[PDB]
Amino acid sequence: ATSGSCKGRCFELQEVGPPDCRCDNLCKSYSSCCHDFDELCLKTARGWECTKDRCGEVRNEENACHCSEDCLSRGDCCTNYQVVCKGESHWVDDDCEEIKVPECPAGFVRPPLIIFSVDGFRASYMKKGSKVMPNIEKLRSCGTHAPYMRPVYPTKTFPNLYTLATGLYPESHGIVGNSMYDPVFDASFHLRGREKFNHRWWGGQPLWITATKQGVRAGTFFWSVSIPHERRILTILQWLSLPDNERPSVYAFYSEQPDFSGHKYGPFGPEMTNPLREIDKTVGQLMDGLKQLRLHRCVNVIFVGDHGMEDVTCDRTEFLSNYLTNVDDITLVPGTLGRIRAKSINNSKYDPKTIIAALTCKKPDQHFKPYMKQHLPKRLHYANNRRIEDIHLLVDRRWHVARKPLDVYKKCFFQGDHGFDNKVNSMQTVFVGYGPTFKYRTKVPPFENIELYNVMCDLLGLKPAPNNGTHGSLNHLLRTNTFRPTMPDEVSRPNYPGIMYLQSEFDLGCTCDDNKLEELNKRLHTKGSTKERHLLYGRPAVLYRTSYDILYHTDFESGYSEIFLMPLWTSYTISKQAEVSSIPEHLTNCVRPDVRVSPGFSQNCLAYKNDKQMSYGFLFPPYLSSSPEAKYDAFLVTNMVPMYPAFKRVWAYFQRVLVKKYASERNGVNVISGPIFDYNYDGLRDTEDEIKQYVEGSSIPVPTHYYSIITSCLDFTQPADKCDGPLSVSSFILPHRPDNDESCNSSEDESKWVEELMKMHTARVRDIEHLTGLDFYRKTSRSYSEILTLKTYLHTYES
Ligand SMILES: *[C@@H]1O[C@H](CO)[C@@H](O[C@@H]2O[C@H](CO)[C@@H](O[C@@H]3O[C@H](CO[C@H]4O[C@H](CO)[C@@H](O)[C@H](O[C@H]5O[C@H](CO)[C@@H](O)[C@H](O)[C@@H]5O[C@H]5O[C@H](CO)[C@@H](O)[C@H](O)[C@@H]5O)[C@@H]4O)[C@@H](O)[C@H](O[C@H]4O[C@H](CO)[C@@H](O)[C@H](O)[C@@H]4O[C@H]4O[C@H](CO)[C@@H](O)[C@H](O)[C@@H]4O)[C@@H]3O)[C@H](O)[C@H]2NC(C)=O)[C@H](O)[C@H]1NC(C)=O
Ligand SMILES: O=C(c1cnc(N[C@H]2Cc3cc(Cl)cc(Cl)c3C2)nc1)N1CCC12COC2
Ligand SMILES: [Ca+2]
Ligand SMILES: [Ca+2]
Ligand SMILES: [K+]
Ligand code: NA
Ligand SMILES: [Zn+2]
Repeated sequence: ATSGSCKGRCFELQEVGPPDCRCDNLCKSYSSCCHDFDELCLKTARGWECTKDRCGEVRNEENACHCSEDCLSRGDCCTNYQVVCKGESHWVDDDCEEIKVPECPAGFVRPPLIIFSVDGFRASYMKKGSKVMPNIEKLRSCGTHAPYMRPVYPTKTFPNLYTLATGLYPESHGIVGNSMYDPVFDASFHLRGREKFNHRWWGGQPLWITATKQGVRAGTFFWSVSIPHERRILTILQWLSLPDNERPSVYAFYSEQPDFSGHKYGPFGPEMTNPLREIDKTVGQLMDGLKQLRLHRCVNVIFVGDHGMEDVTCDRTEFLSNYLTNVDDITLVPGTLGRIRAKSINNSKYDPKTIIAALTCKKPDQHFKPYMKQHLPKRLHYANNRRIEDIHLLVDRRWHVARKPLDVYKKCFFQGDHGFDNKVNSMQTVFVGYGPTFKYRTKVPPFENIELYNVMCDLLGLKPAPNNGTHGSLNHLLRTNTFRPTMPDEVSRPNYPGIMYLQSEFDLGCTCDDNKLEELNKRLHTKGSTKERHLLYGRPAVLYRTSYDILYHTDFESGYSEIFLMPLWTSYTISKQAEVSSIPEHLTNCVRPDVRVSPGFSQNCLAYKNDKQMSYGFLFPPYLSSSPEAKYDAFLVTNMVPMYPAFKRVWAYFQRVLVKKYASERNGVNVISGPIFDYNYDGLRDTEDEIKQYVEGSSIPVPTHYYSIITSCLDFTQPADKCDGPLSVSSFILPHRPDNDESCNSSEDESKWVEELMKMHTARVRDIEHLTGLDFYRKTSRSYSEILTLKTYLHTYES
């Protein structure tokens, strides 16, 4: 009913209720603007720049922007007014000067935040395009910057923007791709069209809602595509001239570039220079505009991207029609990832298992890998949403997957795309923070975009909604407004059992072929005399209610669960000088009762014998025993964990070859290893009643994954066990699978495939925390914020 008027309502902040016509920055996208929105709100006359001949003009309200004497008080000068007309310098030409305190006009309650978001802005543009982005380069060198910022998977636009807004993984906020089917709604979300505007898609609590609920006003973050960038900037600057009670504190600008051009020309196409220059000019308009309003040393500015851009061409397409015969029985969500479901829920013939097998290791250079979603690397956090299809294809960088060839030429055109694994270098994007609350001329390590919501909340004095950030992990970006987290309280205290059972009380079906001076010696070991060597950062805290025992040994310490009948964690240190040994022949099948732990709270060997699929391994490796006599400890029933034979090939190579390799490279390592149970693929520790698989005929639960946390000194001139300073960590969460179908070269020696598997399943310590309910690094000499940053670190193994 577009017969209302936008008079005095241009870019109004409260969108008004149909069937009244709209005047807000999204009205165009809903074809809902008042009849006079273009005439009143999208003025273009005379362009965007003051010229010497306009200086002091008589106000003409038709002009896009003003060069009249009254313009600063009206808040609608062209951004270069003071430069052209009052002998001022452009912001970019001014020296960098530290902003120690906010320098704001009277009536400003808090420094505003402006988020300048750029689509497709790959991390390496900051160096490669530096010659043509002076304004961006100044923000970067004068403020706080990371070398790169890691997006979420899939590295598509809307999943990443909404992660920036919420602090949530896509599985949690519900925007899991740029297209989706929700079976509960029976409804589809797409880029083109109207369903995507329905609020039921968008979960969690985005920043503008967090602000509004807590009494902080927000500019609307979404801009209709036809609103020119110059008008977006002028609109933000006009909002910043509103009266105190009406003026927002948080704003977002968005640019569709350089993504738009990158899809057409590739990430480094010669055509990409111009888009980067134009974005830089837009940054210059904002900063000049702020300087005119005396806000350039008041506002915090974030310059942030959603994802990068890779070289991708029509010819690098894999076709499912080359693998499946049944291609017409499937629906594929295609491109830089694949998602497969049945075309018809009425076809009881459709079988996921046969589709996976037809797609598994079928061609020698296959450029995609199929996964059941629960088997994807846990670091992707891409499974716990009904909108994510059970079958997933992880597509190699530089490739696409499509159903049939005709999908690719009845839809070559494009040279860039994005969407791949969020570890891929080409997908990485940018972060710069500039302002009073950010640090001065500071470089920070790369971090994940899920962390920024918390920081944006800190910048605005908001309490964040519950999210997947680790609040405090990015305190090192900030001068002020830091978040002083406290360590979580331990919920369960350990028991410390001594010797309480005789050997003959155990009827576990286990067998094992097994002085006065050093009788005392091994008593001391069982009492924890070496514990300072093997437990370097304190005992992990158990953050849930359970029954567990601390068990000391010469070579390792463990926290042994009476409920799960195995360790929650096993901690050991391997020095650079440590020697690897074999398992002696007489000890091959040795398993020994632990006289500290009751038979009723022990595993038993007969279950493993009876279970024809399931074998066992050990958490502390027998290969790394300090002495023949200490080795006996490694065969305790309390150190045993269930392992499929296929997995034991992985585990044995880790333990026998790789731990020593890491100790020699890193100058000793401390290893914490353990099981993980995540049968409902939610990324969170399972309770006992969630476990779907036990060792046959027993109560021994089968892990879904095995973790290790491998810590050393960041200054590798110091040994892991005498480190005075910051730590270095790498971790993994390996899937506990009955086959090695994930690894196409698994018929070869482990030296050819195991380490590449482990790299794909790299993890953060925080990922393991979620999955175990344990809290690590509780007793270090480091600040808690520093430890939070360490727990969020991901070792990516990119070149
Ligand atoms: C990343 O950070 C996020 C945020 O902190 C973490 O997610 C939280 O995890 C908690 C545990 O999984 C979860 O708590 C549950 O929430 C239920 C209430 O849910 C609604 O209310 C909140 C508050 O406003 C809201 O945010 C929720 O939003 C979800 O759902 C809507 C769709 O309806 C979406 O729009 C939105 O995108 C979001 O979806 C995501 O989460 C849901 C689960 O809530 C998933 O199913 C989706 O796939 C998607 O990931 C909701 O609108 C509450 O009812 C639960 O309480 C039950 O659960 C346990 C027992 O299981 C018990 O304590 C209770 O007694 C109760 O049991 C009864 O219900 C059971 C389940 O039906 C039933 O089986 C029993 O038999 C009983 O009847 C529970 O508290 C919290 O909602 C989410 N929040 C978000 C935003 O996702 C996430 O874990 C972090 N990730 C990692 C890896 O760390
Ligand atoms: O595509 C976009 C679009 C527009 N405006 C924006 N603005 C960004 C700025 C920002 C910053 C953060 Cl921190 C977080 C979020 Cl969610 C956002 C949204 N994004 C996309 N438009 C809206 C109409 C269409 C064309 O297809 C849909
Ligand atoms: Ca994008
Ligand atoms: Ca779980
Ligand atoms: K067996
Ligand atoms: Na294989
Ligand atoms: Zn794109």
